[PDB]
Amino acid sequence: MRLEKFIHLLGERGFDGALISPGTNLYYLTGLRLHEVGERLAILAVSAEGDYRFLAPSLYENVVNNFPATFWHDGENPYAKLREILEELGISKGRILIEDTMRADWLIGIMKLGKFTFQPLSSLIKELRMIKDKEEVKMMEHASRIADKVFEEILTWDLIGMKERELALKIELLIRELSDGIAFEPIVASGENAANPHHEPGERKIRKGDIIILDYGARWKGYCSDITRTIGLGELDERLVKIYEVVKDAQESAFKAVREGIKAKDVDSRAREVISKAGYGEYFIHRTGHGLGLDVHEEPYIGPDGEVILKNGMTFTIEPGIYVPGLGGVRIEDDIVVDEGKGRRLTKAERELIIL
Amino acid sequence: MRLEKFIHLLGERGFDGALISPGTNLYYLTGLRLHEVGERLAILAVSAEGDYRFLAPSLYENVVNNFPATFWHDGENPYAKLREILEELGISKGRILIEDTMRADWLIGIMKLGKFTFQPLSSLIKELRMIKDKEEVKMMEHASRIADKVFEEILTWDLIGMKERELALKIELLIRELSDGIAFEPIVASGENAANPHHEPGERKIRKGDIIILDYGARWKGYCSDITRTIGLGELDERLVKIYEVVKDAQESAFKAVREGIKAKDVDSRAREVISKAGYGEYFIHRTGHGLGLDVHEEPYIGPDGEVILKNGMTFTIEPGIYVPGLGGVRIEDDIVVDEGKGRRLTKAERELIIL
Ligand SMILES: [Co+2]
Ligand SMILES: [Co+2]
Ligand SMILES: [Co+2]
Ligand SMILES: [Co+2]
Repeated sequence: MRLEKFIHLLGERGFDGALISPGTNLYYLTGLRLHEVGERLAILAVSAEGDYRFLAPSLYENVVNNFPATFWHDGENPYAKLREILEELGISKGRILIEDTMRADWLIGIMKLGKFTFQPLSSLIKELRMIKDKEEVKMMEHASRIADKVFEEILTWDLIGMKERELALKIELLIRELSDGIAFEPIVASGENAANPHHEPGERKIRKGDIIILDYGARWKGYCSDITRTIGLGELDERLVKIYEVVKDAQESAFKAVREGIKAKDVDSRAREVISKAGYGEYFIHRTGHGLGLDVHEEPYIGPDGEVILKNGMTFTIEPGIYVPGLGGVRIEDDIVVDEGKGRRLTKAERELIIL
Repeated sequence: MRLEKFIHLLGERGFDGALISPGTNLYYLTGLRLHEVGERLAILAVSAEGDYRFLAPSLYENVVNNFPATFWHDGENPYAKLREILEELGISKGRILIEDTMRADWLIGIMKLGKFTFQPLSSLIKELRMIKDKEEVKMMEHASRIADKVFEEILTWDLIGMKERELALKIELLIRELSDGIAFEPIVASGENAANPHHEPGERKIRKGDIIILDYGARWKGYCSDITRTIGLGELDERLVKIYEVVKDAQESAFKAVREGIKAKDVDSRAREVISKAGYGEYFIHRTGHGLGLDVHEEPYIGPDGEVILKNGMTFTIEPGIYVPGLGGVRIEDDIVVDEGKGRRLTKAERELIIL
């Protein structure tokens, strides 16, 4: 049904076709999934008329099921074969949508097969992927359920002495155990390192007294979860305990505001104001949230620049944070789904400050 | 030195400039490494005139040290700022090289900043990276020794009943313990799965009478190792025991032929002929090898179509293999450097058939 909706939407927006290399969008529209495609040209070509063909390396004739295809064997010019395909479908010229993540070398090669006008596929597909259907929500529900479970397990561990990279690897192995895989490289940021929202787990040793930001996500049948919890080891510096309660308040506040009809930026503003009123406005160095589904980061964005009007089915995160250089940081993130016109938490893990 | 040789090459070869997104090429040239850049425009613009600038999101500010950079903040149009940069370096039009792995959406945006003709960066940079300098060989040397340590370690584990996926995981973890990380996902193909060169480790349990292909690699300061060894658990089918002797002699032959001044395909022909004369010509479905360095796969390619004239400093693999359906397969792979006009094994793990 999706591929057909996409096709109708293609015409409604004036595009003649689309070229979609493997990845989340391809999967979304067809269920097709190729293992490590790398350099080998693999492309779903779609016409606004209704026809479509998937060009792929002979090596994938098994995974493609019976999806209309045309294979190319090594020694052949994938680009020439694509050109023929573009002709049969009648799109060897015109405005063509291009998968956002496709390799530049493939696009360069595609540029020689005809005279086209290009635009990123996301500019149009986001309209469909932003509103999750019932099954997609169920899948995200389980991914979030697993993220909750992983958190519970982490708390039974003895963190002291562990190095960030080490804790992150344990989290990662657990996620790979409980799910289809990590949604992204887990992030463990301890002590003063928690002050960097984009910290990359390293050699720092976790010690008593350290605040720790735990950020990770699982994947279930392709759908992602993305959670973040901040815990403390022993007694935390008093300045960080105060900060925590503030972020907690901001996150719950932003969540309650979630309603069908409000702009994404208003949700961000609702968490933003709580943090400003407490005097930490300058330390909240990022958007309040981002959407998720087949990817960790997708529409709609929950920042001061989010223009999307929330609607039932949309899924995104709420994770305001406060980062103080030389001291640390705190972030509390939940995956939220707009349901029955109201915000509903997909992740249930403990929100109160936990001191191991 | 590298960047200046690249700039010199840009001019000699006819190009006006290059735009390089994060990845191995950006690293080779500048030592710059950006963790999970995702969708944030990060580009190194380089003019043939010697001028260069690095546009990166403000979050990588400290990681880029003293490199000439212009940073942008979430909420701005980094494409607008790239335009200004192309303006001052004098490359808002002309023949530009594009990082092969750059996202299509970035390229598409770049396309709106001027009239260009593009060509993949690798077509030119491959001329530099193919010739490894002393330190690069040193790094790969450590990477290869770590691949050998891993082999020795594998021989002490009890493999009976262990699933392929499980052994692959252990190899992965040991490699991550001993080095900077895996070069690619370890491969374990047991029994008849050893017949498929592209086999992906599954749930099949390793049992006696099984031959097992072990294919994995390590990373050391960015440089890769890629080794392959085939072992046997208990007593194997006599056919396989001889198929192994052919591969061994074949592998050693191609290694002996490695000399400065010979065409790549000739090293391949050498291993290839030893196998044909033994009668298994049709069960050797791939190139004898490929070059490696910052990436697992790079120039020169050691196959029937290999046109490169081997010179000192080149690093590639010699890994011929025999794959017979319903029976199994065997591959022995070493990483080789052309040193003093002769071939030299970087990987030295035991090549004789070992039975556990
Ligand atoms: Co997170
Ligand atoms: Co997140
Ligand atoms: Co290999
Ligand atoms: Co290998």
